[PDB]
Amino acid sequence: RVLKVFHYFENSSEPTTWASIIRHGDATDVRGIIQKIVDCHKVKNVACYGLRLSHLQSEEVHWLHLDMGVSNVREKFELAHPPEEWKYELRIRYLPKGFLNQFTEDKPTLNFFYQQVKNDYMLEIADQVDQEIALKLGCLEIRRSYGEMRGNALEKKSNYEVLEKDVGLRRFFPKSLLDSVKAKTLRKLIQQTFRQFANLNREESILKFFEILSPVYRFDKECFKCALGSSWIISVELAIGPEEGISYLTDKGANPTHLADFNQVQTIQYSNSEDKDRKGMLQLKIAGAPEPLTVTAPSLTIAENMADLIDGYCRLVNGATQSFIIRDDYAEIISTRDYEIQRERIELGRCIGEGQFGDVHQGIYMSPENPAMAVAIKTCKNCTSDSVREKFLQEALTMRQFDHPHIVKLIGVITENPVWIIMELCTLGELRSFLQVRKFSLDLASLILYAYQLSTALAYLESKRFVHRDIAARNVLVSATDCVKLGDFGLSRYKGKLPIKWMAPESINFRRFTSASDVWMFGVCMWEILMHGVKPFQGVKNNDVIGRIENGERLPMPPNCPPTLYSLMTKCWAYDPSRRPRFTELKAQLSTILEEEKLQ
Amino acid sequence: RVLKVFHYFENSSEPTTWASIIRHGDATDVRGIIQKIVDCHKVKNVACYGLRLSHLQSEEVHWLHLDMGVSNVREKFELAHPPEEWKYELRIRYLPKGFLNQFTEDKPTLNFFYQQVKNDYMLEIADQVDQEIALKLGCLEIRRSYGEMRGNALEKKSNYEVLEKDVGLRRFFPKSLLDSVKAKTLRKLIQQTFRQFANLNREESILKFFEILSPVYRFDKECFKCALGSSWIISVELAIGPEEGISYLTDKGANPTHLADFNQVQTIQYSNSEDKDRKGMLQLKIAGAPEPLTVTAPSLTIAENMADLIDGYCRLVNGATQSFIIRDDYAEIISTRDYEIQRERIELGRCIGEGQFGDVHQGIYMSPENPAMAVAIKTCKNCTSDSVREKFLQEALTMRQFDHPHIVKLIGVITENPVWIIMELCTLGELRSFLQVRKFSLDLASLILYAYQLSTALAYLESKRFVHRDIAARNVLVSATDCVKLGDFGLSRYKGKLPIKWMAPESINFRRFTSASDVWMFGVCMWEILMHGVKPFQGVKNNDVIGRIENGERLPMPPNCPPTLYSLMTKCWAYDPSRRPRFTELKAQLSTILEEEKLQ
Repeated sequence: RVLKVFHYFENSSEPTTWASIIRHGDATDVRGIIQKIVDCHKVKNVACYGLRLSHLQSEEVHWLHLDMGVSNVREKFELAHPPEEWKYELRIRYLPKGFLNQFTEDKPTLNFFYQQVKNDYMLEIADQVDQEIALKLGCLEIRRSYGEMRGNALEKKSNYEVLEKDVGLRRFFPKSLLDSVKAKTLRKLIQQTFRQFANLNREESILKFFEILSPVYRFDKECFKCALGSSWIISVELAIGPEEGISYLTDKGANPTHLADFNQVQTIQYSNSEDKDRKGMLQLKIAGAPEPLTVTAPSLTIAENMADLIDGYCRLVNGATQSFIIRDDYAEIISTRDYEIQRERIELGRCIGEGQFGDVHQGIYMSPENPAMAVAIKTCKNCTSDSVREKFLQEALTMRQFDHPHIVKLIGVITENPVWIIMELCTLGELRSFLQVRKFSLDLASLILYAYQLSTALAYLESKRFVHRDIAARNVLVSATDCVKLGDFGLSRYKGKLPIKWMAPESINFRRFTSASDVWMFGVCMWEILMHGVKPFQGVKNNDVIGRIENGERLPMPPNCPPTLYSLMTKCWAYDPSRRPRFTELKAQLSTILEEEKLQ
Repeated sequence: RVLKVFHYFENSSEPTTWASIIRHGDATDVRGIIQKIVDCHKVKNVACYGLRLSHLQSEEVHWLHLDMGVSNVREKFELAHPPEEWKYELRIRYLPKGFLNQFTEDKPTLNFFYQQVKNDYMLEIADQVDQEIALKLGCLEIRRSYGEMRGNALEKKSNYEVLEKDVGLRRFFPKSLLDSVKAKTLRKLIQQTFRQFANLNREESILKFFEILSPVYRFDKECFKCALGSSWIISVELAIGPEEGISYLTDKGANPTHLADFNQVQTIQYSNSEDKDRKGMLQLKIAGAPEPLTVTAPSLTIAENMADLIDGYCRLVNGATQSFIIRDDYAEIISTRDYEIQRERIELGRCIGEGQFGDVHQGIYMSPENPAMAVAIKTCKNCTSDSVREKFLQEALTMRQFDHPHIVKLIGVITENPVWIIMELCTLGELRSFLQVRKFSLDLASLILYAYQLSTALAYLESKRFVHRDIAARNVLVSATDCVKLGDFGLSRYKGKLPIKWMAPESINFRRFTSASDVWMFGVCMWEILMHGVKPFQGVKNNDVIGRIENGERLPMPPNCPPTLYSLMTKCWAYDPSRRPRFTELKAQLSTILEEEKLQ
């Protein structure tokens, strides 16, 4: 049985992309796997790093016990949700007393905990923190990453051009700050802050990083809510760490009133709550008392997590090896999820048209699972107005939640100015001019398949209920001679002109837009595609269009059109907009039509 | 157990890319699987199509018996070679008497056998055939593909522009012809030949296609060699088909002297030869004789194939269902190989430099396994000289036979003028200017890894023994900040100047080129990369270079160089070219060096 886990050993992959695959037997346990993981890099620690499981799209996690079976976990939890909704995480949870000291004598673990909790910082508090503290941490971090760099290194206009045009600091500084300061102001901030820590080293700036995290966050511990009392039971926030032993707060900045110490601990055991409330009990034994301390947490999950907490501090600061929780195996290093998008992995190509929001370009992206994917990049001329920004976001988030082949697929975004788009390229481009140039060359079966694929697509829209209102051949976009993907999906309000010849009477008259007008504009779409690209009513006004529809006048058949094909088109020409049939009907009909076409 | 087979039912995929996956149980047999395959498209035939297995990189095939287990085959043959060296092939082998008639009443099978043996034609005989016959078949084929197209359709300069700039006819006409005729001459050939069959249909031009294959190839049968005689044994070429029954030739164009007919057949059985010769025996029974006809083939393989031959004609033209070879299963439609490269799937991008053979461009390719891969495209200014053409081929075929990640990988070629290249893109480009611009920004660990990857690469060269002679930083080429792939691999002879400062003394003096100079130029490569791109001996002649080496003068260390790093560089600076150590030594050393670097 093989396994994938993200680790926090350094490589050239991204600072949050330190991954490996470990192959282990059923007998292998979380404690056993960590042995391999650490022996990959010669760490001085035997019973320190724990293992955390985690849901990708949620803040729920599960620290896990040692002797458990890997496959037993993978069962017990993947049976709940897919592996795209589970994630192992190798991590510290434990720290000896002067951990700065005990693992300043352990440099790999020094950098390990460093990168780890620095990450957690950038996750939770970077966008919150003071400007000044951010600059402190950031220039100490320059000193970290650049171990042999000069102290006058960043004194140059050239270097500034580097750091802005090449590096960029979404890795390092927060969105909150960087979208709050002038370019030149930010420069001189970084200057003055780079002056002072000009010549430290790793270990030095590392312990300074911890000193600066101290006032703003007590990473020595975690913070859990609970309510204690055998008999009258009393909410507290039992935040436990090596810095105190066992204590609790009655105010924010209080020194928590002390109870006991890890060295005083003797035993652990937990079970479900006394009742059907979704909670669990956790009895303990502390050194030399007749006296059980019993915490109760909002979940048996957290009951087990605090069981692991205490047992692992026992492993940590005592020589304890067995679990205090009274309830040839050998691993060798070998759909719907969160997407992270940076800027560095991008080609800045040539102009590929002139669009609605603005000009558009193509380029590349790189990633570990699949890389070097050249794409279209939908963009805008001006990003000054937040309304256009929001619609520019809205098309993206709209097309996000779909899951389909012949839907055109965004991959994600870079949400700083100039915000860009990752549209997997509509290669041959505008189906209109495409088929205009390819008039005397193409095959009606392929036209039937164009209609078929678009049928299945807009059918899936109705199955998940979105309305486009502006479907057009110029909005149809192409991948190949055997693939045309639905494109655009944008909102624009509110005057003239409008694609009247495409539109339905209800819309043309009083802005009514439903599945009826949807089927009608799909009808004109199928039509014009099947026309070899001939538009409706050449040289005619958009004014008489409504008059001639309400006169019942309809578009003539194409030359050499198939019977069933135009039959379905006329089914879609029900003057009663309500009566025009459904997209599932379009699917089944056009399906059987192409069946008989292939039958010839 | 699932399964993949290429079928010959039509789709929008390429004419030779008609593939499907079938999922079947162990109980499923080749005869049983074909039921699903045909019921996908409503064919009128129950016991007609056979199954052929085939090696990709060889002309060996294996027609297979009905009641055999699919997985039994997949075992019995994949245990011999990988699935990249095996291939199922659903095919006709059988034809009733006036098969043109019996399957002109079966239009799906009409087009099936049509496309099948037309393919085989384009495989074997298209490059051989007469000009005129080729044009005949090709314009009948225009009529085939274009079923509703006009008869005056290709009368236009415009259409000619279409067929040359968009379609192209490697699908349809041979290399031999198309690289034998002027563009305009070929045009008018196609014109005059398109005039005459201007208005047939499928079925008509189909049977004409068969009429034109008749004089040039007897597709009614296959042709096997054997030697017959119970007692004195006599080489013949027993080519059997429904057109004759059983016969044989004594000359090329002879009417083969007849022996027996399929209706006369009674039984089959085969076994190995009488002796250790790699052959097999095949006894038969024919209607109303005391008399065994015993063929002997060069292989038991072909013994079984002719057993299947006869038993399948029995199934064909008789109502026989059981095998005459006397020796809930249900399938549902769901490294190192031959590469086919066309032109249509290509982007024609912008200029991306100015190279040795000629200018160079980037672009895209599309394929079923992986598509839309944007790449570099190495090209040439002039393809007039066949020597430059051969070297342009030689670099390609050179880099073909490797198998490695950090070797730069061609994907293949289009071997008509202008012949092009598919280099998976060296993205960030020239490592020289790259690192020149990124001087004050980069990390020595990444430089160590540059050296490491190049070490492993040229080490693999030595493991498979190729010599480059011209390794340079300008020849080093980049993918990323964590990937640099070996590039170029070209031959150019034979005056000045030369990269003398890179080269070794033996070469500079008398054109000696071995692993010694290899290690030296790798040394200068590592050096200059580690220099932050500083070249050797600025403003110095290439003349005094040899004098100063033979004076023992060496390059100074870099500023802030690591000890072990320059130590290994000086190991490579052994003035005795023989004594400069090996690339496996470079691997192990630089490995442990980066180990200790990550250790810090």
